[PDB]
Amino acid sequence: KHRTSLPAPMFSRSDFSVWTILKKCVGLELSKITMPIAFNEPLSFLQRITEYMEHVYLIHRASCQPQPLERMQSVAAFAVSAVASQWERTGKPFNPLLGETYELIREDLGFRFISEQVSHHPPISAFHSEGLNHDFLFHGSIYPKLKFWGKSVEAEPRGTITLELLKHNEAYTWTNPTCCVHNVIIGKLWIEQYGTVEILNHRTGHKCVLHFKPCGLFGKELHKVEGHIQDKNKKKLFMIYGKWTECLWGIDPVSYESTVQVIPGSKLLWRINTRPPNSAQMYNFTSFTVSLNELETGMEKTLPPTDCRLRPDIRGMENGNMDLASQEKERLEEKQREARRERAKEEAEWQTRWFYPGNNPYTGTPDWLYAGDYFERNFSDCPDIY
Amino acid sequence: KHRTSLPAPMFSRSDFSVWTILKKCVGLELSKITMPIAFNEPLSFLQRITEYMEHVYLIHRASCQPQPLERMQSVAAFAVSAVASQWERTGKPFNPLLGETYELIREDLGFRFISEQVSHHPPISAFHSEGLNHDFLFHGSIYPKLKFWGKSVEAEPRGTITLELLKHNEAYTWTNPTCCVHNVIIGKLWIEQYGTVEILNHRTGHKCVLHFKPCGLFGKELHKVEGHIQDKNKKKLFMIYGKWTECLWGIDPVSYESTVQVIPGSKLLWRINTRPPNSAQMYNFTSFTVSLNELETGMEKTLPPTDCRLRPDIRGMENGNMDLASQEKERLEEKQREARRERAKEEAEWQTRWFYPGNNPYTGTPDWLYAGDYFERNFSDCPDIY
Amino acid sequence: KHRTSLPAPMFSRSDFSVWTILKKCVGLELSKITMPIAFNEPLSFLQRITEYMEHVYLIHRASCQPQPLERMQSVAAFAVSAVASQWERTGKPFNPLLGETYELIREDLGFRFISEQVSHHPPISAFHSEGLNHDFLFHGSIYPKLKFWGKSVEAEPRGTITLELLKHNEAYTWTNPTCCVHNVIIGKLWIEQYGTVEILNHRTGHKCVLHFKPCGLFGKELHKVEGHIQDKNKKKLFMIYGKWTECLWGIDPVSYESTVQVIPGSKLLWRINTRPPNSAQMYNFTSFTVSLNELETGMEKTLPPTDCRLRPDIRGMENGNMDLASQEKERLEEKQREARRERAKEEAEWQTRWFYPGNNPYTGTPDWLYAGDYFERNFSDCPDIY
Amino acid sequence: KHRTSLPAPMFSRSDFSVWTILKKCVGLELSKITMPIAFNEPLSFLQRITEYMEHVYLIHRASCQPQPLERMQSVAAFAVSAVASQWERTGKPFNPLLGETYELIREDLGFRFISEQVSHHPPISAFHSEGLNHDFLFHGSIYPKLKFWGKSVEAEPRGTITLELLKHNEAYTWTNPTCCVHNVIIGKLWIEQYGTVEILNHRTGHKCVLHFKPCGLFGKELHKVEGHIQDKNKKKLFMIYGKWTECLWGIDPVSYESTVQVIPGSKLLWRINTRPPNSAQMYNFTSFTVSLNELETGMEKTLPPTDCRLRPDIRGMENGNMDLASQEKERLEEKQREARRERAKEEAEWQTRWFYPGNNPYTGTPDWLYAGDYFERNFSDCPDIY
Ligand SMILES: CCCCC/C=C/C/C=C/C/C=C/C/C=C/CCCC(=O)O[C@@H](COC(=O)CCCCCCCCCCCCCCCCC)COP(=O)(O)O[C@@H]1[C@H](O)[C@H](O)[C@H](OP(=O)(O)O)[C@@H](OP(=O)(O)O)[C@H]1O
Ligand SMILES: CCCCC/C=C/C/C=C/C/C=C/C/C=C/CCCC(=O)O[C@@H](COC(=O)CCCCCCCCCCCCCCCCC)COP(=O)(O)O[C@@H]1[C@H](O)[C@H](O)[C@H](OP(=O)(O)O)[C@@H](OP(=O)(O)O)[C@H]1O
Ligand SMILES: CCCCC/C=C/C/C=C/C/C=C/C/C=C/CCCC(=O)O[C@@H](COC(=O)CCCCCCCCCCCCCCCCC)COP(=O)(O)O[C@@H]1[C@H](O)[C@H](O)[C@H](OP(=O)(O)O)[C@@H](OP(=O)(O)O)[C@H]1O
Ligand SMILES: CCCCC/C=C/C/C=C/C/C=C/C/C=C/CCCC(=O)O[C@@H](COC(=O)CCCCCCCCCCCCCCCCC)COP(=O)(O)O[C@@H]1[C@H](O)[C@H](O)[C@H](OP(=O)(O)O)[C@@H](OP(=O)(O)O)[C@H]1O
Repeated sequence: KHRTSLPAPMFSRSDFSVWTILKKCVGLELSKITMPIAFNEPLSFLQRITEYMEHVYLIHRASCQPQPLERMQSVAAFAVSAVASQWERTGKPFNPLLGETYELIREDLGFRFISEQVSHHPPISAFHSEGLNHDFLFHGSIYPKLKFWGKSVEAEPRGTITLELLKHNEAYTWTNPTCCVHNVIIGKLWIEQYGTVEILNHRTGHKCVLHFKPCGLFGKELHKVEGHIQDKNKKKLFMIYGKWTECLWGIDPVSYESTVQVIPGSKLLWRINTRPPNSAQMYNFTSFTVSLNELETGMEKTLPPTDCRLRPDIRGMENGNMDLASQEKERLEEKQREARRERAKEEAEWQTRWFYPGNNPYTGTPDWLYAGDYFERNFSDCPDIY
Repeated sequence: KHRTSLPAPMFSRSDFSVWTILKKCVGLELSKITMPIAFNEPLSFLQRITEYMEHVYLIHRASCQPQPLERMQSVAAFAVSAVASQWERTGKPFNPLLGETYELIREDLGFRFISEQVSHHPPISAFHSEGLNHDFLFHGSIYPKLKFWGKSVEAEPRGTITLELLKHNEAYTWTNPTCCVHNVIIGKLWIEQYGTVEILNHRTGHKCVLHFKPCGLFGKELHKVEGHIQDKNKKKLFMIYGKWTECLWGIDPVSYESTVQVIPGSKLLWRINTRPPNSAQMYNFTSFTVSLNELETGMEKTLPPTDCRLRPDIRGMENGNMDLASQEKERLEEKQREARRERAKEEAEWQTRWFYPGNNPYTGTPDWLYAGDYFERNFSDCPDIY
Repeated sequence: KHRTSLPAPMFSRSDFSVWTILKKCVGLELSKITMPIAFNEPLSFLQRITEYMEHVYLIHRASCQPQPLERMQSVAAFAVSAVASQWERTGKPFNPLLGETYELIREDLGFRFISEQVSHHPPISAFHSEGLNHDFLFHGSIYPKLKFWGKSVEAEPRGTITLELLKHNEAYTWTNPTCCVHNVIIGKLWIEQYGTVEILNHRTGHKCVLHFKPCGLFGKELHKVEGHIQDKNKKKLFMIYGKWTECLWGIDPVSYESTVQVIPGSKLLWRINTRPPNSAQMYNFTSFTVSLNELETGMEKTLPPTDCRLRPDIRGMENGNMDLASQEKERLEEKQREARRERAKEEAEWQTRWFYPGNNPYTGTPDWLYAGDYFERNFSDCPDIY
Repeated sequence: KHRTSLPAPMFSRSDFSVWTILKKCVGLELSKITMPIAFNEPLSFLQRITEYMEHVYLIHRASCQPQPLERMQSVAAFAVSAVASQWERTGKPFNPLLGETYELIREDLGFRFISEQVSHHPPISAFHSEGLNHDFLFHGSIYPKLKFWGKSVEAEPRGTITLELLKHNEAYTWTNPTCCVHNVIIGKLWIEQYGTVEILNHRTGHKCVLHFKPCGLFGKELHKVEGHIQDKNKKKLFMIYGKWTECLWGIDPVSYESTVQVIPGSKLLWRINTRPPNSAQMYNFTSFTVSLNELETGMEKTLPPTDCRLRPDIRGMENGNMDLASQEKERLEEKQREARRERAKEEAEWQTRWFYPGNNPYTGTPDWLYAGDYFERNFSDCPDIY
């Protein structure tokens, strides 16, 4: 009736994987497959998150708007502006060590920033930023899930972003879209962003939906962003459109019915900053990106021993010495693996210095909350990671 | 104030990718990176979808239940049973050629099946199956998105599954969870399934939510499935729990409050079939899997020229000759690439023989609908793919 | 005048090799680069040397010739016949373990053979064979120096071959030509032999010069052998010509002046044996090659524990199980490396069981002489290598 | 009796090589395996030969000695000095294109030099140098046969070196020893030289034998050179000893019987030049090596279009731009392969511009003789290779 077996037995009745194939078929026995330093950029991922604050003026602008509709327009413009720096940025930020931290104080911009690499398996980065004029709280946690297949590498920054406007007693939450790096095998590396972003005003019911459109057939929808701002009863109040690599516009639904085409009567929500001319000769950094890993004058007395400005492999790549930056990275990672074994032979879990596990008080999703008192600078009992 | 440049220029001011690194650093210039045949299994992905019909008795059982609650219990058991065959199945089914088809008629099981490889970039497989006693319609489309990173390969079978119970004038829709293949680099290849499945009864409002739990820390939640069946007003009517590698149980919410632990008063929704003893020596096939690629007596007169039973590379691997199966696969793929160029130089799009693009009439999601009249067997104007 | 420096410093002022390039540029860190078992053949190199005895009838023929001229004709035919088995033999014999031995007794052919793997760094194989009728002694040592570049792999069997004709009180010495394996990268693997061989009769002054011609432009000289036999005063007495893959002819210098063209009046010195029809399905073995690794009935009681008939990885490949033959080879080599470390931590040199270092008593070249008393079979104090 | 077959058929009855294994087992299909530019040095092999003239003062010294014994002492010192520059030189000179040339005129040293890359398959470099005071002719041809196995790469500079002392009407011929580059896989790259060199005075019968000793067990014979100068009747007249990385001494055989130990009464034949302090930061070049690829002021009017000072890939590496030097090398080689195809489709052989095939008039060995009239600079009808 129906056959019960295959004509011949399996060609190889052995447990075979990649490492087994390389050992038996070719002569290569492998001991480690890691990320070569060439694909990196002189930048910690903790500092990559700090680039969200480049457009902090949109938070200042949202904090001084009277009504919730105009605040969401600036909150949506800020969330879109946070991903704009990825354009032509094909270098991968360094995977930060467990216990790594980064602080940034900018009096001229009205915020102080603190981030900590809170986990390694999986890599989790918790960040907190508060306004220096009692205006906003900006915090969250990022698990960057990298996925690769074909010609492209997807990077999904999983985690909840939280923006708390103090002077209005409200909070916004959303998630960043997926970043895609094409032509990683052959061709010119180029960046794309797609996904759906939903910003929720947790005391007014306002919700802003943003569709980062993937480039369709032949790429006619490249970088296009289209969305809307609805109220609590799903009534659309505002139409949003543009490109995250250029500008973001807004218009009322009445005029909506009546190479970004710009409808008359629309108002600008955000426009991308022009990059400095030395950007391409600088890993495509922005002006705000170069200031991130700068060791300020007299900063040796205030920084904790876990600030990535002290990290040598990033500093070595920044100075152009790949030879020792590759060896320092290998030295730092072996020390991190070595420190893990000792923490396992004594059955002791790793302690986070500045953030603690908890639930986001607006969505219930597990999050990494800021514990406070980082800037009183009690920097004993810190990890020795460098 | 803040520095405006990096101390040294970029180490390499050249557009570098993987192919460039291999060419300049090592001596290897590459022309093609494809999937080696060793990781494959003597099975088309069109036939991999046909394994959903192994537990068609659960559809027969659901079709003869009077009330919608008991039908959803068998529909949920059927959807869970469709993924059960993945256990210890670490071989990859062949990527079917554009225009490839597969039919399966089983009078003893009460269904006839037809699938067609409707696209190649991206790979899309449309399938349709109807009951031989005017009882059920089972169709859908699958885009298997493979994603790899670290030690594991994720496979997300994107697409909407549709089950139409004719004698009850209702339809169910859901999506299959993500399959994960661990230890693809080194170690023992093993399978896991996680995600959230939602089955929707489109005329009663009944919704069954199923959580394929990922194995947590140390793997205490391995293969566990937990869910519930709620009515139109989100009132939970039934509690579901078990393992997709063993059995699936059900219980009412009253007794719920009052190594699968089995609560007294629960009833079995589904139990996995035992595999034949020659399974491990058979690419871990089930009894239903071996019958898929069998060329029946006299089948040469009814099959179309695009049925994967006629496909030579699968047949060569099935007979144990990797040498010609690898060459036949390379021959078939070059012919498919060659056929694409001619279709491009004449500016002619590819025509699908048995399925057509459309919208699913229950969710509005773009789908691939069955056009009918496959089994009248008018097999001229078919593609020449072998 | 003349510049004293280069315009720019070195691109990389680091000590870089192959292992460093793979680690820094690609993600691969290597721990071992060895010979994959696919290129091997079910045959120890100790048994590869035993194939010299396939044409022992030419030694029997030389031993029963009255005059030294006709004996050199058969000694030259024997030396040429020893390399004839390489034709279409592109599999590499197993690198024998330190202390490995191989014996072959053939009463029907009139010789008993013994070989021992006397060194590993470098690999040296010493062999001795004596006639069972007090007629000849045949011994020597082989260091196979493998050299690779481009498309081909050269194999130079360094070492002095010694043939002692007892009933004539004379000895012959010579060296085998270089074997070349073409198209090891891409194309069809094929064998070639080139070099100059000089056979010296140590009590008559007779010298036979043989030129294994390399295939010239377009390969018109493929496999051609041309030489002569001169007396003590360099007077040429005999002309030799033919192909080592077919036949070897001889003619006097008078008729020489007056697709092997065969001059009338020439006489055949040697003709190659026809291979059995199952040769190509047998790693291109000869009939004499298959009998080498055969475990005779009752041979378990006479063999030493170091005879490669007991070697499991060769036996596993011979039975068609590459899976365990590759693992047994890896197991045997680790044990050999492990045994070397213990011999180093106790500052003890390795002892050879059956051969001892010495000088060849006919050329003064360092050689490996046979110590005798192998066939009294005192097989305690043998190495444990398997 | 003796078995006639193997228990199981061959594991793979397919023609398999390296390229086939990589394609079937791994996913890599290769199209070209070449030498990566990292292992190179800013230096053509034609210029590598010119470094023989660094110690031309030893030829001047030999030309002004009255007796043949003292001339051979300086000829032997010159031949040893020609290989001394290899110490710590682990970079490979560029493989020169077919038709490439290099000239060097040094009035202050008393010679003009000309070399031409006379072949490509195999690579052959013919060089000629004559004294500017009618004193010496120095010419020859070099086929550098590179052979690799294990941890080391051997380089045998095959070819006959010829030194003609005009004012004494005699000629010397010899061959350079084999160069070995250890630890090319892992470890520190270091250089060794071994072999036997025989210098023959073709009108006096004087012969100087030089043994470049390979480093023995633990390397106690590293770089040691030991030899002697015998007359026509093999009577040893002079004893030579030292290291080719330091100094070379000489002593009469009487005092010979009666960390280089220096016997009292010995006289210095040659001492190595000290390298400039910037040598290690200069690919370990000597002072004479940097002047080789220098484009002199006004040299644009006298050089032929085939002088490697005009070669761009060497110039690009010399300026520190590996990016375009690798692309220029790939561009130059494709043009050379392209030029070969056209020369084949018209059935036209390649013409050598300045050297012609012939026999060395002192040994009869096939050589490449200098045709003269290079320095009349009739540089039309030259190849277009750049
Ligand atoms: C343009 C980019 C292509 C190269 C991909 C770049 C590959 C990544 C390169 C990594 C560096 C060196 C590789 C060394 C690793 C050895 C493993 C080789 C695996 C293979 O390498 O990796 C893939 C791309 O997926 C990757 O990520 C695979 C990542 C796997 C990493 C190791 C994991 C184990 C290997 C396989 C996993 C087995 C588990 C699967 C089980 C799942 C079900 C249970 C080949 O792709 P695929 O299977 O989809 O093959 C198409 C197809 O053959 C089609 O038919 C097109 O045909 P068509 O368009 O001509 O019509 C083609 O097009 P094309 O190559 O001409 O461009 C081409 O795309
Ligand atoms: C157990 C499996 C590990 C091997 C991964 C297996 C890798 C796949 C093997 C393919 C076959 C041969 C590879 C040939 C291809 C050459 C490219 C090499 C890329 C690399 O190979 O691929 C990865 C795994 O992601 C892969 O898929 C990468 C796929 C990329 C394919 C080619 C695409 C271009 C290459 C990079 C893309 C650059 C674009 C990125 C841009 C994104 C932002 C804009 C290394 O991983 P990673 O970056 O996360 O490195 C950790 C880390 O170093 C950690 O620190 C742990 O440290 P720790 O646990 O010791 O604490 C470690 O652990 P471990 O290795 O000891 O196990 C280890 O996991
Ligand atoms: C047909 C076979 C070619 C492939 C060789 C096959 C290479 C072996 C394959 C091994 C498996 C995978 C390789 C992975 C190892 C990475 C190292 C890559 C080194 C390279 O791979 O290895 C060679 C062949 O020498 C080998 O053995 C090298 C063995 C080295 C092994 C590792 C040792 C370190 C690497 C270099 C040593 C550096 C030390 C040198 C110092 C000496 C002086 C002090 C390329 O050859 P080469 O330098 O002579 O390059 C010509 C040339 O470029 C010409 O110009 C023709 O040009 P043309 O005829 O077109 O006119 C071309 O012809 P073609 O390739 O089109 O056929 C082609 O032959
Ligand atoms: C230190 C350097 C070792 C790595 C060699 C470096 C290898 C070159 C690396 C190239 C770059 C990447 C390789 C990719 C190419 C794939 C082919 C792999 C072939 C293999 O790779 O290449 C060799 C070294 O010969 C090479 O040149 C081979 C060049 C071949 C190139 C491609 C040609 C086809 C491949 C094989 C040719 C088949 C034809 C043979 C036929 C001849 C007879 C008719 C392994 O050596 P081998 O056979 O002698 O193996 C010993 C042994 O296993 C011993 O037993 C020691 O044992 P023990 O000392 O522990 O006692 C060990 O010692 P160790 O490795 O621990 O150091 C170790 O040396």
